[PDB]
Amino acid sequence: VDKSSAFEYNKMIGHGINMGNALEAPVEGSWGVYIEDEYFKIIKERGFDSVRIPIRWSAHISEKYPYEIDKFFLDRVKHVVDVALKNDLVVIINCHHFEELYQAPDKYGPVLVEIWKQVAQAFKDYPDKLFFEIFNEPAQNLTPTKWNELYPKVLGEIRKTNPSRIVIIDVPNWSNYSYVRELKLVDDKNIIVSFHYYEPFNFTHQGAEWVSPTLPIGVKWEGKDWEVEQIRNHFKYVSEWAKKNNVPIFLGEFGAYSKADMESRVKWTKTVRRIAEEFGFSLAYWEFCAGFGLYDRWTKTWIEPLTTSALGK
Repeated sequence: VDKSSAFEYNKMIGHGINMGNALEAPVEGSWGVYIEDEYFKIIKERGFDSVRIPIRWSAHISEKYPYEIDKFFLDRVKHVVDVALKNDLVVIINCHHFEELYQAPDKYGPVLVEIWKQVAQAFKDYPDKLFFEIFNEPAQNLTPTKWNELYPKVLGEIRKTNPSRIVIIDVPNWSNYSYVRELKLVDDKNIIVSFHYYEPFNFTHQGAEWVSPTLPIGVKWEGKDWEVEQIRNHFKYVSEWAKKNNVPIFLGEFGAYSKADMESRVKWTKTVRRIAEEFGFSLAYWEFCAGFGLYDRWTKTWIEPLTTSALGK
């Protein structure tokens, strides 16, 4: 029973949840969400194993080299992580929503390296229950190629201070399932690869005003043999590649937006969980409250059976 370390750490992610629309906003709360300590207890009591925390480090750094992080902000992230670990959740912190890196990777890649030099340094003595994730959803000008060039440089820096901490490596092109074969891996034993699933996109993002063009509402997802096979076909592809490259998978985001009808969301969400499970992917639902939310902040109650769809109990 010599098992791969990466793979055992990936099992610890289990069924997770994203803490969305909070620290990846310009300023925390400016989008409608502010992380409250109680959130993590609430998440733990419902049965989730882990929480994934989007953080826009790039909005809280110095204009001049080496791009030091505003201490208040780093103190704030340290608080939030402490509170999540206090509640026995495995905790993933990333870099998220670095607009400039998407536009000019050659220039801003070195800012991400720096950012992570400081984050790896501050978190170096944290228990192994805290995982890092270099960057969320490379895309646009941060091509598969540049990502394959950038992420190892950041990895190298993190590894100076955190020699074995799990680092999660996102698939490029928005982490879409089909870009898995474009990711070039490194000889590191403590890495996990992550994709995000939102197909059919015209279903999961119906009515999303932030998509251009914005998509029509009233699009169903009905659990039909042909519908389940689309997803199974997608995942089996990710699984075959992960197996040949000896790497574990974390489905870092999946969710359907609240403008889709509830029945389809409950069905779609359940199916993705189930298929993610069958292929031994860990998973994390997007997101806790807000527009794809499982948890209703007004009533202080989970939304059901959707939450069961996402969690499986």
